[PDB]
Amino acid sequence: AEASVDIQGNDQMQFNTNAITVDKSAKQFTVNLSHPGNLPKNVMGHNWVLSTAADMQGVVTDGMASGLDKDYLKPDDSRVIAHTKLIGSGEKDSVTFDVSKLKEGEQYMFFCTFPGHSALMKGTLTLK
Amino acid sequence: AEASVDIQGNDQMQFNTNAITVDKSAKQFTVNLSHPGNLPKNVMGHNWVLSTAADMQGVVTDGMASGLDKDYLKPDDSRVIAHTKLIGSGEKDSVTFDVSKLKEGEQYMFFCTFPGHSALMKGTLTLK
Amino acid sequence: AEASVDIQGNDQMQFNTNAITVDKSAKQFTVNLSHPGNLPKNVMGHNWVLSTAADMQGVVTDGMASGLDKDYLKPDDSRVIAHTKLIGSGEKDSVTFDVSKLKEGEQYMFFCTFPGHSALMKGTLTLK
Amino acid sequence: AEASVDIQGNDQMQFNTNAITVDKSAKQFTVNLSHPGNLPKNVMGHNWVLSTAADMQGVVTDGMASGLDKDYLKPDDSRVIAHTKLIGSGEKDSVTFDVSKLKEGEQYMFFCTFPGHSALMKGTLTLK
Ligand SMILES: [Cu+2]
Ligand SMILES: [Cu+2]
Ligand SMILES: [Cu+2]
Ligand SMILES: [Cu+2]
Repeated sequence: AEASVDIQGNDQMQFNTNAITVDKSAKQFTVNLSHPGNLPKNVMGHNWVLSTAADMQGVVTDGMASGLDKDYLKPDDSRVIAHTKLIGSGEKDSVTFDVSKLKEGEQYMFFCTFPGHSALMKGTLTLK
Repeated sequence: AEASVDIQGNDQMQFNTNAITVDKSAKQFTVNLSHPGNLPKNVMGHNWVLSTAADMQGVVTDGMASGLDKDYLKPDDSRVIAHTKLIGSGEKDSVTFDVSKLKEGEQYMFFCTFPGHSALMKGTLTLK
Repeated sequence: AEASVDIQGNDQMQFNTNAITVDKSAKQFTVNLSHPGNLPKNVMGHNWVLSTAADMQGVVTDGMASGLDKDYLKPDDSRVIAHTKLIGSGEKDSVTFDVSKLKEGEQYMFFCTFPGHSALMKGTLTLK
Repeated sequence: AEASVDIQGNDQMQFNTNAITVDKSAKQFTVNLSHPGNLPKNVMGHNWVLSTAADMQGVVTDGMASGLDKDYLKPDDSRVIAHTKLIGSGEKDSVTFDVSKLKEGEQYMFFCTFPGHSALMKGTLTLK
């Protein structure tokens, strides 16, 4: 809805989009994430994490180390621009963020930090 | 909102959905396929092919063996319940099939037959 | 090695190999599975499963529906030609099966049935 | 990579190896990429491209917007430490890099930039 988008993480380990362009005019941007399917959080949990394309591997990696308990994300990870919780099947979480925290000319990526998921579960937040 | 789905196949080789539910009640079923992106058909084509889950492997094998001149589908392959055209980026196609050609208690699956694709571009279809 | 093969399923969802060649003169064939890395089975579980290339999807679809508790393998699944248990990191398992269960010019796929992994974890098995 | 390392990208979109060990003593490294299979560059093209785990994504995203006519590689990408060209089956390319261009305690990776192959096709490389 102009300054929001709905993302679904599934039992097949996929997002439903790999591109999001956030609009200039928008003051804050929300991400509504849902997890259709039947698998719990501990085998197939998906979060939505945003960062510059250069900080991605560092966040996935520190996330990988942090554990299920840390939502598979390093607490107060300064490279994490915005993010939801790690939810299992049928659950939902949303994150709304300040747009002036993004700048034009920079490539961002969203990705899930559950182990190995970023493999297939990521996009460019097409602002790049 | 009921007996037709809109799906899309992208440039990162993913369908926007990996699972279609067909309410038995609907009598004809329609699928509108669009190719978001910029990659031409010879590079990243997307079709939407439906067979039983048992015939999928073979549709694919033979689909490959049929080159682009045949849209990566074997001519009048009896295994194909329905299918669209292989569409390059920025185009679309639609296909309507009779839902009576589906029997409860059987795994159906949609996949793209463009070489290499079936691995990510696929999902279930089920009468419900 | 002699009519037995060494393979891994690591933490990045990968097999080292994507093709096993079996000899018509090997009476039985043994596949030794080890999972290097630090992830526990619930997150990065790996089994090595064998079936024909046509039964792969149903074998995968059904095994996912089986649950961790059943190792993501539909028990008594007559479509499986051989399999290990699903192991976490630093665990091991091996399977030895009679080579007469294979027929010349039939195609064998080996894959992992852990939710999400088979698109990444699969390869070819062929009788020489 | 390695005195030389011989790698294969096939039509199943796979590299016959997910890990390189470049001997700190060997002064220039060679990687020989070949392509078993019968698929053309336009459909199943392969390049081996090396960078840091860190830059992996921006090169990937930037390689994709460059086209195969460019071999899906952004020219003068300072980040690519070395790369082959994109090749079709029945081809072999090679590349030799200066090994002082890598350091110890720096995460490196290889991947092919053909659209949607980076998720499958990738492995770490590490100075021994
Ligand atoms: Cu996930
Ligand atoms: Cu396709
Ligand atoms: Cu696995
Ligand atoms: Cu490739």
